[PDB]
Amino acid sequence: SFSGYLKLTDNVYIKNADIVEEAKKVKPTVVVNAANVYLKHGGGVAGALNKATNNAMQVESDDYIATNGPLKVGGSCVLSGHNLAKHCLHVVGPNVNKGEDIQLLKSAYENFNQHEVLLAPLLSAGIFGADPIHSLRVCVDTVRTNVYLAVFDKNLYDKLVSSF
Ligand SMILES: CC(C)[C@H](CO)Nc1ncnc2[nH]ccc12
Repeated sequence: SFSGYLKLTDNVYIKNADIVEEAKKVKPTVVVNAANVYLKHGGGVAGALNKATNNAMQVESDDYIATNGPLKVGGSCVLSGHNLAKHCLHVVGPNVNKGEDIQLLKSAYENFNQHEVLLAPLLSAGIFGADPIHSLRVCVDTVRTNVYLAVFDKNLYDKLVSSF
């Protein structure tokens, strides 16, 4: 079902696309959200995915937090994918702008190994403040399952590919 991706490794693929638009087109088994520990989906990938669900992702997430408490940085939970995917894997990468340990980025990507194929963004990059070139390297060196990476910014996509 994935189309137009550039192969980077045996198991990692990349495309210049909004992950929301790719999810609407493909309806993958799993879409990854770039979540925070409170599952407050305000902006970046999380705010865009939640808006595409008409806020249903946020209502589900608030019930999850009321029952279970916050996630750990480096942790994840599986919730519904609503109209975008069968499931959403909410993964918390460290937020560099909040001073979180960047070594937790490898722990964050290890969550992907529980799923055979995923549509995903680069964890900890974008509004989370980490270097996206570093995030792509940790992804390729950590994830063993099949990952389709969507990168919205064209200038960044070209830099990620040309420096790989
Ligand atoms: C995470 C970051 C490197 C990347 C830079 O374009 N942001 C995104 N990538 C893919 N789909 C997106 N929708 C909303 C944001 C967003």
